[PDB]
Parts: sequence; structure tokens; C-alpha cells
Amino acid sequence: LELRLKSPVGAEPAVYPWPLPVYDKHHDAAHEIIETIRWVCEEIPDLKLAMENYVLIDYDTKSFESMQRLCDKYNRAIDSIHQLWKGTTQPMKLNTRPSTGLLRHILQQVYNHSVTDPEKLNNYEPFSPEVYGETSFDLVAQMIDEIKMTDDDLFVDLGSGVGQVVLQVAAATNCKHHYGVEKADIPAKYAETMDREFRKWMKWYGKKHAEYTLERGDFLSEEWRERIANTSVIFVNNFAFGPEVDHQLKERFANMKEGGRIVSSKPFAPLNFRINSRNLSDIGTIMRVVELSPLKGSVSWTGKPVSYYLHTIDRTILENYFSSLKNP
Ligand SMILES: C[S@@+](CC[C@H](N)C(=O)[O-])C[C@H]1O[C@@H](n2cnc3c(N)ncnc32)[C@H](O)[C@@H]1O
Repeated sequence: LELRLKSPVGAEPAVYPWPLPVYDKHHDAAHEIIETIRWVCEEIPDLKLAMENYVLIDYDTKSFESMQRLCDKYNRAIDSIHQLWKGTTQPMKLNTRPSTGLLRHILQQVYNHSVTDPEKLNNYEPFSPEVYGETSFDLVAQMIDEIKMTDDDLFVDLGSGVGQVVLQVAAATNCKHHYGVEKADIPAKYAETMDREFRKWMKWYGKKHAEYTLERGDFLSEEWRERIANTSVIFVNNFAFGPEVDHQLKERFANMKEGGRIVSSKPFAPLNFRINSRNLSDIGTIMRVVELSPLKGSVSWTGKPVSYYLHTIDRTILENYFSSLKNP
């Protein structure tokens, strides 16, 4: 026994066994199905136009028949749309990026099909750099909107977890490459499935994504010293990293090129940094730091609004200090 949803672009249908599984207290396969149909409707006007017909909510996530009736109405509409494209009508553009709303849904779907046992992610040594925590879709969305990127950029998420930040960025921008490196076995293992599921579902919806790679590794290693040096945009959720690891990261950001940028949950240099005779060796001498605007309604455990910081490699700061010394 099952449930099938045909792809709007001919990819292999999505098959859900019955009974539909539950992902967590607020997410189950039944709702995923309904939302997926809703979103494909957003991709295809004619499809949405056909789904209005009679579907007066007469479906209940409990009954197989009731769900099978929903899927079938969706599937029959997809067949007609497919015939419609054989006619004169223009077939949906295949190399487009997903809208933000579809992307949120897609990542939710990929996650649920990938992180089967969410609890396992918390099995980490507390009070260590291994502490797990996920950056909200919204913040990543904010970063993407504020930190403009181009096909010239190289994006890296240091300590990528199951890799959902990399996936969102790869789906939203056109960097030459996106990388995620994660050290712990658990999140890294899940990342392999996140990766497969993601590519599979993007194909299913007919949406394009930039190049990306999810890697198992240690970003403090020798290999990464240079890779970091060549990265133009680094995202790093270092809230629980600690002074030791942050110090080491600073030692590595010191080799980045001008205009290179770093977005993190904990600043690598004071915001009020004033270069003087005692702090010449400080990383703050070669970078501008600013606090990104907080997203309205966003309370972290600290009770205050969640905060992220943008650092921009700017050696002009240092150059001017020395000039100021040739005077005054
Ligand atoms: C807060 S989690 C990241 C969650 C995901 N990056 C996000 O933004 O939602 C931080 C990750 O850093 C990783 N990490 C810590 N030290 C690392 C190292 N030296 N090399 C690679 N990953 C490391 C951990 O294993 C942990 O999963």
C-alpha cells in the first residue's frame, strides 16, 4: 500500500508508504504531501487553476482513501498539464531557482527524509566545539539578501552540520562553488543523505541549484589553511567554538584577500576596535566588523534578539594607521 505524487517535470514520482510516517511533533508525511501539492501549484498556474475544482478540504490526514483521492486529483491534473505542454502552451522554465517560499518547503522535506533520528544530533560532548545548533532558515535568508554574491565568489560553511545552510545558499545564489565541512560523524553522516535527497527533490520540482560539496573534515587542518585563504565568503556559527578555536580561525582569516567576508554568530574582533600601538597584531587591524540587523521578533535563549556579524577584510584600515604615523 502507498501514495504517489508525480513530478511536474517527469522525474520519478515520489512514493509514500502507508500509514504515513511522523517526523516530529509538528511535522508528518501527510502534511508534507499536502504542502508539496500546494507548492507545485505555485510553480504552475494552470495546475493551481485545476486544483481549485471541488477540493473543498474533504480530506483528512487519517484516511488512506481520502489522501489517495487528493494525490490522484493532483496526479490527473499533472497529466493534463503535461499534455498541455505537448500542445502550444509553453513548458515551465527548467533552469530557474526556487522562490524563497518553495525553498523553505524543500529544505523542510529534505531534512525530514534525511535526519531520521533528530535526537542523535544532541549526542555531542557538551561544553565543546562539537556543540550542535542550527541557524534558522530566515537568518540564512537574511545573509543571502544582505551579503550579495556572484559567480566570482566561493562560499564555505565551516562546521556545516547536516549541511542545510550550504544547501539553502547553493539554491539561492550563483557562486562558483559552495562547500560545507563538518567534523562530527553523526551530522556528517546525515549530510550524505541530505545531499542525495536535496539533489533528488530539486530535480523533482525542476529547480536549479549552484555547485556545492558537503565534506567530512576538520577545518583546522593543514589542507584547510589554504582553502580558507581562497574563500571569499565564509559562514561560521562559532557561538560555542570557544577562545582557542576562534583564535585559530583568526590566524587563518588573516590570509584572506581584500573584500573577503565572514559572517558569524560571535564576532572575531571588537566592534569598537581602535587601532593603536598595542594592538598591531590584532585581526581587527585588517577588517571591518558590523552587526547585522536583527530580524523583527527573534528572541534567542539570552532573551535578546539573535545576532550575527559581518566581517570584511579591509587592509586599508592598517595602511592608514601607518600613514597617520608618518605625520602629524
Ligand atoms: C552550531 S553547529 C553548525 C550548524 C550549521 N552550520 C548551521 O549553521 O546551522 C557547529 C558545527 O561545528 C562543527 N565543528 C567544530 N569544530 C570543527 C572543526 N574543527 N572542523 C569541522 N567542523 C567543526 C561541529 O561538529 C558542529 O556541528
